[PDB]
Amino acid sequence: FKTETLTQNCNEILKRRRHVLVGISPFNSRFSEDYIHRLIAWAVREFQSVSVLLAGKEAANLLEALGTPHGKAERKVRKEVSRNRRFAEKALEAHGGNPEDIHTFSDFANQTAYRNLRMEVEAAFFDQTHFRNACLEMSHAAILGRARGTRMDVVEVSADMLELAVEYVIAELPFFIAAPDILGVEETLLAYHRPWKLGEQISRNEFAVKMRPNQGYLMVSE
Repeated sequence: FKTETLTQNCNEILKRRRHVLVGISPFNSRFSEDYIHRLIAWAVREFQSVSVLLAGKEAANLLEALGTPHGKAERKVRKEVSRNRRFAEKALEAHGGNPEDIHTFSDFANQTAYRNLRMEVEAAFFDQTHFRNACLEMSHAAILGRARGTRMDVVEVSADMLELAVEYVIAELPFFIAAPDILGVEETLLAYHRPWKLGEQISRNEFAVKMRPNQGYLMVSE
């Protein structure tokens, strides 16, 4: 795996190799069982501690945006997240990591740190049109791949679909800006295979949202 970081501060965290938070979504086509094993093996080889972050309940909003009824969506999310969890448990075990170190982004709904971060992200979403637009672009990106990879037609992504999907973005973002606050680690890099444009904007202080100094984003590529 080749890696690229958001800023220079991200590079300092990377050099210490203390902890990586490996992101996995069952609704992104990158994440086969085989890839999850290769990715987690890499993470355990390269970092002192490895945790996994799975999609939370708000993944159902992505499926609903693409036409799945709510009840069916909840069931599909529970199923596929459980499947991903099992793959990650086996991969962590196989390589000397701890299969308990797996979380979804909705596991901390009642936790003070997560709630504080959610409030910060939501406040900016409602108050700042430029942040709202950046979030809507993330929500577009969260459904577009799936819309094209799993359908025969060319479905047009509507404003209504983005508004439904963006709950997913709001729910995950606390882990993109301050995962250590939530997980109780000294510092981390969130590792994922897509670039994250909004992260660069956040680090430049373009919004009423802050990238914590002990958080970085690590783009991984095979």
